[PDB]
Amino acid sequence: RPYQEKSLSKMFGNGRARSGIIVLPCGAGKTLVGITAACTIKKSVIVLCTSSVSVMQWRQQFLXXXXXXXXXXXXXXXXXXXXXXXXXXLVVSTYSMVANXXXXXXXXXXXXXXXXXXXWGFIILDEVHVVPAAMFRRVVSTIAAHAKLGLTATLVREDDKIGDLNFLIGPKLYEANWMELSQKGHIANVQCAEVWCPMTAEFYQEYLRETARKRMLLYIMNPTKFQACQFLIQYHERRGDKIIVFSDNVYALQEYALKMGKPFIYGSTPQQERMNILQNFQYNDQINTIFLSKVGDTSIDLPEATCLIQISSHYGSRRQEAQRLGRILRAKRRNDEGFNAFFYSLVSKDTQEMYYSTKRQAFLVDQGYAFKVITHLHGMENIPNLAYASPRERRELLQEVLLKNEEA
DNA sequence: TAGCACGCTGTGTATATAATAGCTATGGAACGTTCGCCGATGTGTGTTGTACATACATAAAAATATCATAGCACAA
Repeated sequence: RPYQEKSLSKMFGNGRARSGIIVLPCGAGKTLVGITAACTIKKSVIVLCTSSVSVMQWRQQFLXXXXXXXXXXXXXXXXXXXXXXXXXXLVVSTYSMVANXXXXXXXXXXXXXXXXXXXWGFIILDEVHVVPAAMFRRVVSTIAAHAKLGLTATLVREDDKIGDLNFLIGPKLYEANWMELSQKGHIANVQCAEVWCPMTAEFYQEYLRETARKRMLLYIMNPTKFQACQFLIQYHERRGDKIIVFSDNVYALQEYALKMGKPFIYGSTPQQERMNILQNFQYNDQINTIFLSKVGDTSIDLPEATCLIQISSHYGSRRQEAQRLGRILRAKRRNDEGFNAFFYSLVSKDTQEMYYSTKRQAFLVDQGYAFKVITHLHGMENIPNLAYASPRERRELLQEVLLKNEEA
């Protein structure tokens, strides 16, 4: 990819003594850039990752290059260990395993052999936006190499600590514009859209009488959000496109999941059921609407479903939802003549959550994506299958929300 | 006059020779029937001691957000 050689030209310029951060999309090949840099340096390279799936991907890249089984390419994890050799090495480690404090499973010595014997020379950190934390400062404080590299896709955080990475690892060298990359490769056009649904009177006065995170249980459970949600679901099913529903709250995800009758993936869920739901979403055309929480978004991103719906949200964590949204957008690439990606933000008027979703839309403006407002698409008035459209169901839902407030 | 005893009559017995008719024991082959003592040495289990792989509540980490309290500032 041209931008990858545009990033490698900086390494080809000076050669020795260099450190910086390279911003590349998730769908791009930053791991290939790490492989090329590993071929240019030829030394013990350590790749800092947070999940085993990324370790398996880096191992697959090592297989795409050459060798992995002979005593040279090592693997560090809490399950097994593998030997290494000087002058050339490729190993992937976990942040929580290298960090620690005093808990030990007779494996911290195996890491202190890679760090004690001084077999290093190249540092690779996956997702640098997570570095602003004490454990990563300890990791950097326990390592020292000749060349450092930071592979990440985003860096927008409101912790005011992203600027420290300019001296902890190095200043950002190349930031690729996702619009020009969309022109190089169709990574699904980004259509940002907020749905403005009216707010009922009872949920408005009860919403004002509530506060903190409890008023979210009155912002999400609005009947017009169920009507507009069903209208968007039936609309996308009529267009023949799969639907992914995001929710920062597990309770709302279970409510919409059970009321819509679709599979759901949330916390404390068996992994076999998660894999079954994933296979049903990949193969079965009857399941075109999945309800995914943060566990289903951080662990895996699927290239299907051009329809992304956002209902639940948390205060301040708008940039993280923009990063996950960006992961689902960049995950969809196949060079199509159309390829229209639709992001809907179900927001209710006069609520305290839309005013942060606007900050998320500001993050979506900083990336160059297109944003437009949507009050209501004509067609919901012709859907007799809408729930909570009658005053009876609205009063019953009001009583259910009041009971939910009495439980919390 | 009938059993008993005596004399008389018929039969089997052994033998060569042939005629030349049916009658039959024999060995083989095939189908249907009830039935199937103390000492020394060596094995033989079963609950269970030992043991391994996956589940699951814990520990912890890590990542973060929001009310309360002290101090400083402002008002009835």
